[PDB]
Amino acid sequence: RKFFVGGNWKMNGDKKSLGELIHTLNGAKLSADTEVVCGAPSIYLDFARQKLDAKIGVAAQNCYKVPKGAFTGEISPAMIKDIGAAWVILGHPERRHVFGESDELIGQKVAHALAEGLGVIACIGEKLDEREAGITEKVVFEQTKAIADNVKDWSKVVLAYEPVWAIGTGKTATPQQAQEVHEKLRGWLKTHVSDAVAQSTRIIYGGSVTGGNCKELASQHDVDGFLVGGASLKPEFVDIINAKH
Amino acid sequence: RKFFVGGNWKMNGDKKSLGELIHTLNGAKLSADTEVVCGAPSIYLDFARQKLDAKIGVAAQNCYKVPKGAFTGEISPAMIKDIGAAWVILGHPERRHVFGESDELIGQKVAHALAEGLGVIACIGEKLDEREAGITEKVVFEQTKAIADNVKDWSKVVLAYEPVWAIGTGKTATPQQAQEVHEKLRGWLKTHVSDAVAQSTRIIYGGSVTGGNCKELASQHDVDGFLVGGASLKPEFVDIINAKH
Repeated sequence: RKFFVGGNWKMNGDKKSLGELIHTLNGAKLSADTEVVCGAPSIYLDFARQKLDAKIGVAAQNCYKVPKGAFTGEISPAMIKDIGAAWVILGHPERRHVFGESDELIGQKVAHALAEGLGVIACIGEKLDEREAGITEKVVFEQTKAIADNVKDWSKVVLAYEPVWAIGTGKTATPQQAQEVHEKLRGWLKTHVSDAVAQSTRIIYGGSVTGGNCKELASQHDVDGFLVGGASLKPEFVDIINAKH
Repeated sequence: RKFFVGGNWKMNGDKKSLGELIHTLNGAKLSADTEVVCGAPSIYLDFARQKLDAKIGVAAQNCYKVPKGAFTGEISPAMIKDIGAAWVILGHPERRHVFGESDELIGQKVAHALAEGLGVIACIGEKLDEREAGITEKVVFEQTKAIADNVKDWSKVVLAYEPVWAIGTGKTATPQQAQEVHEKLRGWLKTHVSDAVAQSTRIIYGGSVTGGNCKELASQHDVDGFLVGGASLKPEFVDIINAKH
């Protein structure tokens, strides 16, 4: 399983500062063993695909569930593919809890994006109240069931565990907390899909991953990489990419 | 009061077909007395502003309420200005009824977009079961109030009445129907805001405007233009632009 780190740039940047960040990534020594994708805001998807070295992937931060139609403010897998991006992030906790996207809806978005030929970074995660109530395993199995049910070919899906209490707060999952649910997810996938899907699907972690804590998280056996938020806007994103080296 | 034709492409297009369309608009003999804007997918806004003639406005179909942050999937007024687009469409019916945007959110996004110096095409419109219950006027005044309370400067606001029973249905309002609620809107404005605002503010109609029914609606006294959807993807858009012709 090739190490995967995506940078989720969320609602950040302008053309000046993202051209500056992209020039850093392009000219930096980045490990050939790491798959790297940047999630630009939709308004700069085209410009990021035009400026980033081809070996770096571009992902869209959200997309809708049909190719075209009367849905003011949305964009589809067809437009993302037209601009030359190869990925879409779906199910992100901000889309679930701030904008109300349900499992049903993430689910049809996953199925439509895959049928259109994109890759899907599918995000699952429990809230703090659910972890303190002890039900982390039920919540996250329910969420990857809703995804897996819509997955035909797993070669294009990367699962991203992003516990909500760790997104943007500074309160990273410890390497043992991350490890435990990542091997439970791997277990879920072996019991419910197959052993072969379980062994090759990257499960990545997200939630306050920095240059200073990444190396200990990547040493864990079932952590296949990261989906980095705030630190992907920074010079230390190169160090996170290079966490196994 | 300058006649205003907005083109809302909704979630349609790709670079080849919007490229065909934009080339027609740049070539067309468009009226000197109309202000035109095109409302392009977020993913094609930079492309649409690069390629469209400078006299034609570009509008974003949605945005959020703060300038930057941890809101995966959103774009901000700062990013839209950065690209050169001068307007945003806020509170479109599809956003309210398919995507749950309440009047409190639309009201906070209007104030933010205006604080950032963009123009806003603020949308309002009743449902058919509300028209038949005899409460159009209380609905659209409720909606307009949620916007007006968040507007410190009206020179950059265009209001768009869009009865939801008329959007993409083909069931367009008669000129008499558009005119009754637009003169009601104007009067609401002169009594709850001011005479100079009411005199000044463009109130435009959308909901199945075609080149076939546009001269009759445009001859109505308080209809200052249109926000057209499906027909703005066709050569027909040029007729609607020129519609007092």
